[PDB]
Amino acid sequence: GSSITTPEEMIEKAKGETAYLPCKFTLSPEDQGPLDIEWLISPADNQKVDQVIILYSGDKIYDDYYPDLKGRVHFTSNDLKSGDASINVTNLQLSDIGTYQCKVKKAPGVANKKIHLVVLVKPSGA
Repeated sequence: GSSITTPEEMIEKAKGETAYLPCKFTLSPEDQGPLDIEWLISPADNQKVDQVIILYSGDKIYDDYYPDLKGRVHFTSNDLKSGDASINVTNLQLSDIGTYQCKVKKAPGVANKKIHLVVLVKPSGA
């Protein structure tokens, strides 16, 4: 019933650099529910596991408003209503490491895909 491109994913970027996370949800006359996007992160290095950091609901893109990863996990899509729910992480870092879950909620089709953020070693940057 649902349709999502690149579900399970792994992204590796240099610390301090922005890590792009692509999410493309399919559109259909059926998807009459409000457009929604969600991102959970589980830091392998940190004690944290599965926590909300960036979301997009009610036309409000949440990332900077969200304490978790505020100011970084920014949707590169300036027109998410086009099916693009992608968010990139600004100013990467070692603690940013951790599995990411991209879930686009749009009735009657909830989209969910995996994105693992891996940070390569490089100068501070953060």
